[PDB]
Amino acid sequence: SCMDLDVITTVVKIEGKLRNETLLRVGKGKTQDFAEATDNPIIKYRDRPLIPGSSLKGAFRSLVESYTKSLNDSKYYVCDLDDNSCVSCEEKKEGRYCIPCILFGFKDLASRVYILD
RNA sequence: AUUGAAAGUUUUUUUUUUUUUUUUUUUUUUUUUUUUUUUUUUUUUUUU
Repeated sequence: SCMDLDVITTVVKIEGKLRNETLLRVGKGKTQDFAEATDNPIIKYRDRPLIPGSSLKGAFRSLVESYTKSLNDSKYYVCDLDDNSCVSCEEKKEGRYCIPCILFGFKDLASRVYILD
């Protein structure tokens, strides 16, 4: 049973500073949406450039999916995002689990790892 | 001193989950640092 969000045993908070190595370009969801800058401007929170939490979550989920598929284990699988027939874990008689579904949630299950901006 | 009255429509329930504004796009193509100007003029290898 992977739906244990009702009972919270432990909570860990990771606080740090992210420093870009190369020329980091913000997602710029403001596609052809100028606010106070030239051409298409990167998104920012009150004139302060902001890395979207959704972007980091998507990149992390892609990395986790790649890792899980590289595991090549029957017990652990990844289901397509558009599929609505996927389930997080199966308690059929030892069971199957979805690591990205466990971490960042699915339609059937909410996330367990929250990522801030 | 209404036939005659005194009662809260109240408790209880998070509008929540799934989703990277993403891929592609070499600030390059052309243009001789050349061009007119004499390292020239003056001076006895020489006297008591």
